[PDB]
Amino acid sequence: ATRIGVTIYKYDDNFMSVVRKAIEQDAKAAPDVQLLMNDSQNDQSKQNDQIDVLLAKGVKALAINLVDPAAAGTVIEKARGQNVPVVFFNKEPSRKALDSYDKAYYVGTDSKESGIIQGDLIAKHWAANQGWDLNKDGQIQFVLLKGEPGHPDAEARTTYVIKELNDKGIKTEQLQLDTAMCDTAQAKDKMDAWLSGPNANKIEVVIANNDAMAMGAVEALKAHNKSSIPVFGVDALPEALALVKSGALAGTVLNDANNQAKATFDLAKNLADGKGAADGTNWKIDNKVVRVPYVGVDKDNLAEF
Ligand SMILES: *CCC(=O)c1ccc2cc(N(C)C)ccc2c1
Ligand SMILES: OC[C@H]1O[C@@H](O)[C@H](O)[C@@H](O)[C@@H]1O
Ligand SMILES: OC[C@H]1O[C@@H](O)[C@H](O)[C@@H](O)[C@@H]1O
Ligand SMILES: OC[C@H]1O[C@@H](O)[C@H](O)[C@@H](O)[C@@H]1O
Ligand SMILES: OC[C@H]1O[C@@H](O)[C@H](O)[C@@H](O)[C@@H]1O
Ligand SMILES: OC[C@H]1O[C@H](O)[C@H](O)[C@@H](O)[C@@H]1O
Ligand SMILES: [Ca+2]
Repeated sequence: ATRIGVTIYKYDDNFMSVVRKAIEQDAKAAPDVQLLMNDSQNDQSKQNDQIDVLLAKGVKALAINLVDPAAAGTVIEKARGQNVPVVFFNKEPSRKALDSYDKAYYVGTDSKESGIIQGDLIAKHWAANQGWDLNKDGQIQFVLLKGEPGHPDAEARTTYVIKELNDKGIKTEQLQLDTAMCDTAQAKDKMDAWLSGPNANKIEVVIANNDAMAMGAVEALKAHNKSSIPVFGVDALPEALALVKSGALAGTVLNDANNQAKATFDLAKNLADGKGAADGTNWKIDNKVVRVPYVGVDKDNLAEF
């Protein structure tokens, strides 16, 4: 049996909960694989100790979802000593870190694509719902719930949703912007604060870097009898799709957990086996990186998910 070690940065991150369950299903389907998977509890020091234990257990490959992307070098040094390949996933290491080890790879996404898709989606629905322009000024007055500062996905999604709207000729006015750390309850608290402050009556659209935060904003809006205010997210979590159906969420963007899990597993198993990382697959590895496309989701294409 081939042991593959996996660390998830935090098991109850909504998106990574989808990913980790999908990786488990891929490993279950492979009778010659034993998956050893750990919750790093959002602490890189815990993750580093977990990696020492996996290496002591003789894993033949590691799939590592970093707590801190800057720790890629620490992880590579541990793996290099045992000649163990590492497939990083979802939290992207630096190019220099990836280039420093011939058996380091990365599976994730092109972060800016999700911001562009989210902006193009907001533009489509704004055009179709001009009653959303509450002050009738032709500009979107928005609030934005940001992910973890410095996370590539949060930074790109925040920058490019606005750039895409503005590039399409839709002026935007930022009424509030703050992190809610990718968390539903923190986002509900932040949105409730904004609905209790002087810009409450001016908010026309809520933009969130992920669905967990969008769902918190949806809850705060319901509590203030403002469910007419549209909310946009990213991930297309199974639970978020239900709100797209009900109209509680105006739109989101599929972050393709099943294919990111599959590519992570396929590459780790090939490397454990001493094969080329993409051998026998159709994964496109570009300079040791696989990026899985995002897809915009709303009521019009909801049935396809
Ligand atoms: C977007 C998810 C993410 O990267 C992230 C990172 C760090 C944290 C930290 C906390 N606390 C210290 C409470 C909460 C959520 C996080 C999400
Ligand atoms: O669901 C898993 C999570 O449970 C929480 O109760 C712990 O505080 C986290 O460290 C852990 O990652
Ligand atoms: O903090 C991220 C996630 O943590 C989980 O424990 C909670 O159930 C989610 O509601 C939350 O979004
Ligand atoms: O100020 C009180 C408010 O705090 C927020 O954190 C909660 O999400 C709301 O439910 C609550 O009404
Ligand atoms: O229905 C959703 C679709 O709407 C289209 O207009 C957008 O261009 C797509 O990105 C999106 O997937
Ligand atoms: O690294 C974890 C993060 O990955 C992606 O950015 C997901 O969109 C987000 O939901 C998740 O919190
Ligand atoms: Ca307006």
